[PDB]
Amino acid sequence: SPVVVEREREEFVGFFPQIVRDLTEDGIGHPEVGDAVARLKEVLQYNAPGGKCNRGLTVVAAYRELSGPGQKDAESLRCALAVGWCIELFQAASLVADDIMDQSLTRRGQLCWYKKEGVGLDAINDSFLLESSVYRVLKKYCRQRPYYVHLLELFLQTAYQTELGQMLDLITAPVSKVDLSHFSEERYKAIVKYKTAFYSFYLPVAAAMYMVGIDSKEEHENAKAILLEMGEYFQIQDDYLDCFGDPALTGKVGTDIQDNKCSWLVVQCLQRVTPEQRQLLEDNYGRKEPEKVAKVKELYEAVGMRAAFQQYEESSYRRLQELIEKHSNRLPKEIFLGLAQKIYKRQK
Amino acid sequence: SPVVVEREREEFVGFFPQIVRDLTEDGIGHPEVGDAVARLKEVLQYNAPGGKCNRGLTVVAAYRELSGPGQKDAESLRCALAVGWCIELFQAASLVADDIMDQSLTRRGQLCWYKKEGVGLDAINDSFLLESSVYRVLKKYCRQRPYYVHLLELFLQTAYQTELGQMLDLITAPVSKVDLSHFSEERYKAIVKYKTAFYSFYLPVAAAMYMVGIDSKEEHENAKAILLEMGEYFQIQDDYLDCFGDPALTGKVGTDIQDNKCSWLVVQCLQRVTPEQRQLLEDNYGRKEPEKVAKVKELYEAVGMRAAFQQYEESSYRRLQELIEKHSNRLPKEIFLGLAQKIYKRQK
Ligand SMILES: CC(C)=CCC/C(C)=C/CC/C(C)=C/COP(=O)(O)OP(=O)(O)O
Ligand SMILES: CC(C)=CCC/C(C)=C/CC/C(C)=C/COP(=O)(O)OP(=O)(O)O
Ligand SMILES: [Mg+2]
Ligand SMILES: [Mg+2]
Repeated sequence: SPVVVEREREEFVGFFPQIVRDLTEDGIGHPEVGDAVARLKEVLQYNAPGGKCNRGLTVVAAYRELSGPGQKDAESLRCALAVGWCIELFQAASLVADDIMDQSLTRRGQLCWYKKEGVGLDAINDSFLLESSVYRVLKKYCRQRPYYVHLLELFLQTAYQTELGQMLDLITAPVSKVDLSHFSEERYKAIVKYKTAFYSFYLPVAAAMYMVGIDSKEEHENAKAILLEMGEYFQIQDDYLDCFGDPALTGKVGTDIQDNKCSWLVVQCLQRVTPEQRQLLEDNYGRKEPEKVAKVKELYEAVGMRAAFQQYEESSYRRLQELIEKHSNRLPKEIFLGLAQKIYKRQK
Repeated sequence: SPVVVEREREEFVGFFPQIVRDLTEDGIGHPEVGDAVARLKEVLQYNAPGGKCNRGLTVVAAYRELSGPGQKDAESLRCALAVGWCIELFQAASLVADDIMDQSLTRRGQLCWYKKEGVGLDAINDSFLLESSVYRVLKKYCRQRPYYVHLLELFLQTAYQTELGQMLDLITAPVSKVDLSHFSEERYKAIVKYKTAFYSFYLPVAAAMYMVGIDSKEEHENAKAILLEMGEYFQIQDDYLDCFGDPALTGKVGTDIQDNKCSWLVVQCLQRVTPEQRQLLEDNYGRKEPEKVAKVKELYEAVGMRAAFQQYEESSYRRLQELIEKHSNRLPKEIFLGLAQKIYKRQK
């Protein structure tokens, strides 16, 4: 709704300070670690809040769709919130990290934490502590709940798989030999599956599943099934709406290619190509010069992107629905729909 | 003994490959993450093995002293081993990290992992995955044991506190204002308590305690009591044997001061000092120039270090014993002795 969802949207946001107090109130003052926990705070305040929170919100949306009238107590609802910021923290850590390794300058509207003078490389540790923050919250809010371990285990599992995906990227994207060789569809989409899909779609719906009880192994499998497509499309999509479309564009409007970024666009490009363009774009890609950058677009355009994007997004919402009605016996479809209704939209 | 201990010393070492197989055998081949897990291996092989392992060994020593004839099965002994490498991994992660932030060149005899061309900043992620490796092993070997959570929780707790200590260092030691201001005893020793003491002395004996059952809160407290002194002295000591003594010196023989390293030596120095030396050493410290470096020694010498070192190490082994016989009702003293018998030795 253009009503309830926004409210939840605000409950969650109203919850920060709390987690923030949670995280350090006691720390601020320890005649030993005091300085430390006080930095922690700002590392926390500068970094975590700032996205749309839609990841974290997701948990709360699902727990809502999943619990029963017994399990709607204030007390339950809080955790649902807690376990939410936990995903919102997980991602901070990560993206604080990514920033350093990618030597970026800007994030979510402001300057990278590593960039703040005084800070620099120390961010490596600040990242590590954001990571901790996550298991410091779950411990506080869930430690006495049948699903504690299931949660400890989920988060911990997911960081590994994501750490792998990231780790994949790094290798795949390097300007030593720049290369458009090892930009394989199968590779791209493995980068996708692992660096964003798990922590972005699975971890929260799944975390909702364990808190109401559904700890069935092949029920998690029936989730992973559906959601991973959605995480794939979603990223593919986020890939198009970066160069191929603009009107009212949210997230961050502007663009890349300057960054040798492995992106559906290119991948697609590189196989509707011939030795002529193949060098055209393999030449002026990954480089930030208005002719080039603005020129590689041309080639994409020269090959016809919004087509495959179309025969893409056309195929998915199809594939998706099916996947639901083969994977949705035991879990309210309202869930995968909700995600749908706010994830599949596109721009020509 | 100049016998059994070395054998354990070798059982443990013989255990690596295994953990190594554990960690990746299945991974090496996944037609998605394969490249990733294959790098993982070498990140693993280059980094983890190489110390003396005395940290990890400690666990096994304690479990041995602690279990009963029922709990000496091969199967139990293995975990004891497993949970050992887990500390050996925890520290890799860490020190891979420290290397980058400190811009060092060399480690445990070889060149830093970040330094290997091709690698560089990617190490930030390699560190993160070494971290994971730790919860990937405990899950494999303990997941079905009453103390699983107690262990998950111990490791996780300890990284936080250590991450804080590290985080303390960073702040305390910076050459913007270089400073010998915020080199406070109380600060130093807080850096000690938190960046090395917990993961070096508490985490393994404690982990031994939870695996035999002693999960008594004020029994952990009776451990933390004793061991933390030992971790303090131990580091203080490691501090003296770096500049003040040399014959047959183990770990790494050579030295520092080049590194504005906060070290008992200095701290001590800086309060048996006057405005004259105070600038002498506050001048030529943290700097690598044979006059200086070799000159600040002089001042230490000019103030008389091996004295306090003496009235130090003299006071401790005292304080220590007491702490044992006030903290050792429920836990075999043979344990804190063993650590003693191989931690307190000194060099004039
Ligand atoms: C759990 C954990 C702490 C893992 C450590 C490894 C790490 C730094 C992973 C990055 C995850 C991620 C979403 C990166 C951003 O992608 P991107 O390269 O596309 O950069 P972008 O957001 O600027 O587009
Ligand atoms: C658990 C975890 C992954 C924490 C991340 C934070 C981090 C990098 C901590 C460093 C711990 C440590 C023993 C550093 C070495 O000390 P040192 O500066 O004295 O350097 P040195 O060994 O060369 O003497
Ligand atoms: Mg980046
Ligand atoms: Mg270092």
